[PDB]
Amino acid sequence: TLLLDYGSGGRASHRLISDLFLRHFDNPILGTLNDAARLDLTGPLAMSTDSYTVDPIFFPGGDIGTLAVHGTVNDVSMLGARPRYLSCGFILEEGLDMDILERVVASMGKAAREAGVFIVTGDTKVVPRGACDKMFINTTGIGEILVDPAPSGDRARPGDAILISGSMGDHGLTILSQRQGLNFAADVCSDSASLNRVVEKLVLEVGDIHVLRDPTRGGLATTLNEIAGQSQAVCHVLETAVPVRESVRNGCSFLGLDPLYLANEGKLICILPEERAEAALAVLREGPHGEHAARIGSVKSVGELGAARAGQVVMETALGGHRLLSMLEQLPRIC
Amino acid sequence: TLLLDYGSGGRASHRLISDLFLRHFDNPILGTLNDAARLDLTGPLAMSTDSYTVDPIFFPGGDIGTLAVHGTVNDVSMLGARPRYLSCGFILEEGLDMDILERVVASMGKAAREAGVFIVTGDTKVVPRGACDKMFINTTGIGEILVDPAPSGDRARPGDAILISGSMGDHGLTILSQRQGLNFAADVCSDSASLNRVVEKLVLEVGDIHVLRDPTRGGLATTLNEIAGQSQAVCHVLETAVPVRESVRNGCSFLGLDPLYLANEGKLICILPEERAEAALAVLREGPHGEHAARIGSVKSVGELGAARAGQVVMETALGGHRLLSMLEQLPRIC
Ligand SMILES: Nc1ncnc2c1ncn2[C@@H]1O[C@H](COP(=O)(O)OP(=O)(O)OP(=O)(O)O)[C@@H](O)[C@H]1O
Ligand SMILES: Nc1ncnc2c1ncn2[C@@H]1O[C@H](COP(=O)(O)OP(=O)(O)OP(=O)(O)O)[C@@H](O)[C@H]1O
Ligand SMILES: [Mg+2]
Ligand SMILES: [Mg+2]
Ligand SMILES: [Mg+2]
Ligand SMILES: [Mg+2]
Repeated sequence: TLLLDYGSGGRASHRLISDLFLRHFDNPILGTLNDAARLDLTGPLAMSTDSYTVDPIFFPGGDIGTLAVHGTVNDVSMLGARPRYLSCGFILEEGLDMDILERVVASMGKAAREAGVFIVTGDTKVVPRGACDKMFINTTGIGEILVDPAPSGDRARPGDAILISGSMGDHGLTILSQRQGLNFAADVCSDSASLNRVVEKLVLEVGDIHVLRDPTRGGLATTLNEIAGQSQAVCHVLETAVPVRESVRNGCSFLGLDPLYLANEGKLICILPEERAEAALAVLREGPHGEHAARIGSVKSVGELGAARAGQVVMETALGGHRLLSMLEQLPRIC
Repeated sequence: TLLLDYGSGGRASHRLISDLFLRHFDNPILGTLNDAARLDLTGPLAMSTDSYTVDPIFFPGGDIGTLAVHGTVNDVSMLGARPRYLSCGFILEEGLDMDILERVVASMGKAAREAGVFIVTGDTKVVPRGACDKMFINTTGIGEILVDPAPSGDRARPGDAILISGSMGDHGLTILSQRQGLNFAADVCSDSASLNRVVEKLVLEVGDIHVLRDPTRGGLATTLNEIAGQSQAVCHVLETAVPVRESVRNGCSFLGLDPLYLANEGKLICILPEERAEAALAVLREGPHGEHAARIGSVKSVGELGAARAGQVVMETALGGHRLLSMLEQLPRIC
């Protein structure tokens, strides 16, 4: 149903753009249909881009459209910014079921509305059969930075608490189990969700936020390694304090997966001084998936425990020992 | 050589990002390696996104990297803005020759430097063999609008001159002939080039620019139809005044192609009041490919010639008659 014609730039192209994309994204900035969108924005801005390649396109709790909006809304938010405007670049396979496209577009429209964001400008490329697997989406986000200094990977400092906003491993498990035709529990679905509202309240009401990051590819373990490395410190984490749903733990062990390295799509790590930790945690409890928000550890200077060097992540194990959480070695198209 | 590992988000991923992308894009905004780039920008902004799917990746006069930078720099420029900052989202096929990637990355770095632009933030997804054809790139551009009112597709008005910045059909012909192993002449190559500097001088020194657009997919004929439609006017064009290189004309007729509908990648249309037309043309002559900048026609009100309705494009033919230039019906992955 998606003919090559829709990517040629002619009459059918313009029809798809007006009748589908504009209809769902509905705003007068996009409606302009010019070579660029005109934006009125305040000053220090945050900009992020991500392409989305998730297989399958549809899964419990989300889809590629939901990922395309939430993930980019989230990345902009990690710099302590208020996301305002997104662009979307579709890459589509000739022959694609058109209802797949409309469902994905509908998901994006809905997600953007819920996040208080508009899709202001776009692109649509249709490639011949076989040139791509159904559909990829790139989204780029632009937002207004809310604080100075703003959160940054290099700002974790000794004595900081490390907070998590909810359960680990859910998204990664659900796509990997979907892809093998397995449903472990009703309990197991993607956590794809927008975190801009929790971040705004953290940054403006709690304050002094050092680091925000979303544990997507590589999971909690490789975002903690990134932060430890950028901040030249060591992250100490308590295994029992990292929330992982029983059903996720059980699904992960059945598939030989580690929930600490599986991509999440509706979660953040928040690092900040100890005296603000309790207030931040109170806020995280009210954010998406916040039933399971928790203090999971702390930041320490090199040689403080120790022997762990700058950039290392050490987990105190449930058995009373330790495990070094190093970066991976995999798990394709989980987002 | 491009292993799946480079898309997993682990140690090799971070190595590729630092050792290749950051090396070539070299700037302290990107160097931050955070979830978003921090940008200091003035006020009314222009934002555009485009994905690039050109096949083949390398061709006379450019490549996908050159297209990825120039095309997006150009689109931002069409709103009478100064492009400042780009993002890039790579989608890569497992197994890809790594020197292909480095050559493309090198091209992007070079193009961005020449345009006076920085690549500030990025993404890199690697998909399994067969999930995509080698490589796609999305780029998003952000720029500062230079004038109010700024150029817009809906601002062409009766009496306006229609100017072209150079020859038509070159890019489209070269990729289509490359793809069939044909070299028509040394004269025939992509025109992939950045137009931001010509646009800045047009907007600030000539002034009162009504419309700017780049005749990419669908070519000159379907951007004139877009503008005529958005402006609810009729574009009148003179066939003999539209520049098309002899070698391009000859290559197009040998392949059954129409140079007026073939994508260009280093060209713009400029529409503005008659009394500024000569000054604008003087500027266009000094811009990229400006040897062939020309007045090609004019904008007229409905019923002014006529009988052509709002949105129509009529070409006075070289033989002394007329041809309606309507939108297409194709030519895949020409960009
Ligand atoms: N998937 C989409 N979602 C939202 N808007 C879109 C989408 N695709 C295209 N558009 C909008 O449609 C208009 C035409 O876009 P188009 O991609 O044809 O312009 P262009 O980038 O100048 O041309 P080309 O991609 O052929 O070089 C633009 O205003 C663009 O923002
Ligand atoms: N192709 C690229 N060009 C320039 N910078 C890049 C590129 N790929 C990644 N980066 C940069 O590397 C850093 C890490 O990017 P990454 O994509 O891993 O972060 P993320 O988007 O938060 O995670 P994910 O894509 O796994 O959800 C970011 O600062 C990003 O701007
Ligand atoms: Mg486009
Ligand atoms: Mg992130
Ligand atoms: Mg990314
Ligand atoms: Mg354009």
